[PDB]
Amino acid sequence: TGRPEWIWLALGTALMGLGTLYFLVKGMGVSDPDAKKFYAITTLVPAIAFTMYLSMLLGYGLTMVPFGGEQNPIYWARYADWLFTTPLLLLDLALLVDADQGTILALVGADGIMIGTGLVGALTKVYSYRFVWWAISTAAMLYILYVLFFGFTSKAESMRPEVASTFKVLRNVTVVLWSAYPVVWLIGSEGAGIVPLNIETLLFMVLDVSAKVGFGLILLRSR
Amino acid sequence: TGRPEWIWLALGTALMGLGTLYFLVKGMGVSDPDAKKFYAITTLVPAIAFTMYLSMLLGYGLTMVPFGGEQNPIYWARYADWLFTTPLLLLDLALLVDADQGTILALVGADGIMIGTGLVGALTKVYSYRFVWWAISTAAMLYILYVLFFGFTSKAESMRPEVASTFKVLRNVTVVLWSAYPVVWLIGSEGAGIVPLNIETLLFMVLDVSAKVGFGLILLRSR
Amino acid sequence: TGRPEWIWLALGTALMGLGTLYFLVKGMGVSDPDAKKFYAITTLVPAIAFTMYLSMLLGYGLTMVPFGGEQNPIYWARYADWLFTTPLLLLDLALLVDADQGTILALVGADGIMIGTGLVGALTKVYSYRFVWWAISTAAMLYILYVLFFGFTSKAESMRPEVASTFKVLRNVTVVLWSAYPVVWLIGSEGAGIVPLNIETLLFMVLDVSAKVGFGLILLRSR
Ligand SMILES: *C\C=C(C)/C=C/C=C(C)/C=C/C1=C(C)CCCC1(C)C
Ligand SMILES: *C\C=C(C)/C=C/C=C(C)/C=C/C1=C(C)CCCC1(C)C
Ligand SMILES: *C\C=C(C)/C=C/C=C(C)/C=C/C1=C(C)CCCC1(C)C
Repeated sequence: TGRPEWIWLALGTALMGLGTLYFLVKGMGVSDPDAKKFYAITTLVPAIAFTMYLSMLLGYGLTMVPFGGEQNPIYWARYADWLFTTPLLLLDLALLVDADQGTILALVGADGIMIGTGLVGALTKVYSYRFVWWAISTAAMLYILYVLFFGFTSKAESMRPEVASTFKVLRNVTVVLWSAYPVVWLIGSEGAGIVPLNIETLLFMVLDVSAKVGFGLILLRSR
Repeated sequence: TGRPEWIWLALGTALMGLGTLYFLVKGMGVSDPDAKKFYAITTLVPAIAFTMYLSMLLGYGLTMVPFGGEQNPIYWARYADWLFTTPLLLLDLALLVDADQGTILALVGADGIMIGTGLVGALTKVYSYRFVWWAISTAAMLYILYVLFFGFTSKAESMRPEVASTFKVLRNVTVVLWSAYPVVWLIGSEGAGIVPLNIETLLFMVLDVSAKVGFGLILLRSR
Repeated sequence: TGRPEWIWLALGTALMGLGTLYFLVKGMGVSDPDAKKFYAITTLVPAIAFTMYLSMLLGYGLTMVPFGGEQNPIYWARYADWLFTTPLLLLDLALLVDADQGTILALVGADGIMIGTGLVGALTKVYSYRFVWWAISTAAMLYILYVLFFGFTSKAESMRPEVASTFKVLRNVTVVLWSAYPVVWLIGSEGAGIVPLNIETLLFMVLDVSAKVGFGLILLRSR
């Protein structure tokens, strides 16, 4: 209880836990091979996120990266959580639109480079290079959202306004969800430094819960 | 030859090596696409295990984790071996019972969290938190064995006592094999500390050889 | 600009970048599910390689491994690049010859052990053990080239001299490409030490560009 952001990591850990159990209880009784997959993926996302947030809460997923003449603490576990949960989420969207394996491998591969370079930008001691990796990381994000924005609209083509409105909203939500992360990274203590550490943890905690748990609800509430 | 457990790591490395060659020689001459898979998986398990045990034998896979006011050495390579070989083993069992991709992804994902959290519990400097990760790690193990225990019995249903007895034994063996690991971790120098380090290495060495090599024999001795 | 090999890492980074864009621009307009895969794999190889070479260029992928009584710098990012790009390349060759999943899993699994043990040999402080891991790493390479040499010739069997000559050349090129790496490692500052560091970076830079970018051209120039 020495860090001023322990409350957020606690709420995050708890929310990730409750979300996991909900998906676990509701996931029992499914024998359809295709429905079981959507329940296995959406349930592992918060399961991984819960364990990652417990490490930060216990201070295990925190390190000191001396950049800018200061010992700015960097929660490396956050990127680990995104590394294992962002591809799983892309799989729920891929199977939804029924994209070919080529489209999937490109999205996953681009996601790894996005998170990969993103972590380097956070572990760099030179302040100028930190944003270099940020530019490449973000560039990989645009590609993911580009294919998603294109792959989603093509699924709701033809003529079905009632059903077409469903895929159009899920598309927009995804674009704004992924886009919020690089913005919080730029203004937080890991980029520019306008937002202090405690408020930074709050922003990412809201985005993770909204994605790992929140988005998992809207996705599995579809037939 | 300064550590009192170098003999066990030596025997382990040797046994993993002999097991690999046996599977490699016996694996030649297989053209059946489905039979080649069972030979590729069962052969990589000891191949990985052999390299992991050579690192501990040479002192490369050993670190000092100061917990409990002592510099207890922790063989991190052990978890690395389990991390890459436990999912492969689950694949031999999955293809055997012919489980759907949903069941497989849930088992693999739960296995990563099991080994993942398990390693954190071994790299924690706070004695109280070490067992917290142990509880979560074990909880992930129960899920794997739950689905296995359920998925295996369903394969030997209908009426075939002669063939049904085969799947019932492999099931029991797997339950007792995976269950032994968390017990050795709890009593060893990484948990409570009732068993010294040298005896701990012996227990895990017997379990690994029995699994990576021993279990690989019984599995490939089936038509 | 303090290291005498910054020029090579710069050229490498630039070449990896140009190669990526070329594959990215030329990869647009492909709707064939099978053709998109070959474009997704061949494009991620240089994309990963570009990011890995930018880390070494910026000094992020470099560490000091005290072996032989000297602080020999070891570019660990090189192995990371090979770790994520060598399996992707094997996939382009697998889908080309249309190998069964068993053959693929064995090649990929053997490739991980090859790069895995290879990195240990480069991070070992004992000069004698460095070559031990080199022997195992190379041994895993021979297996990959053995299956490749066997799997490639079988694709050009029957009677088609015009088309058969195509697969026979790609085979030979691959054998000589993979074989060059362990040779440069043995003579460089990471093994024997006959070749200085700056010349070592040049050799690997030529081999990586030839593989990640160069070989990617010849592979995608086939119908
Ligand atoms: C937790 C769930 C999701 C979908 C998280 C997504 C996060 C990102 C796309 C973050 C990307 C980053 C960028 C673009 C640049 C700085 C490093 C980040 C990882 C924050
Ligand atoms: C080597 C082959 C197998 C099947 C090994 C399995 C090992 C485990 C399931 C170990 C699990 C652990 C638990 C439950 C808690 C402490 C950390 C361990 C990894 C030892
Ligand atoms: C970058 C593209 C390719 C195909 C690179 C391949 C590299 C190897 C097969 C290197 C193998 C090694 C060996 C055999 C021994 C020392 C460690 C190395 C990784 C250099």
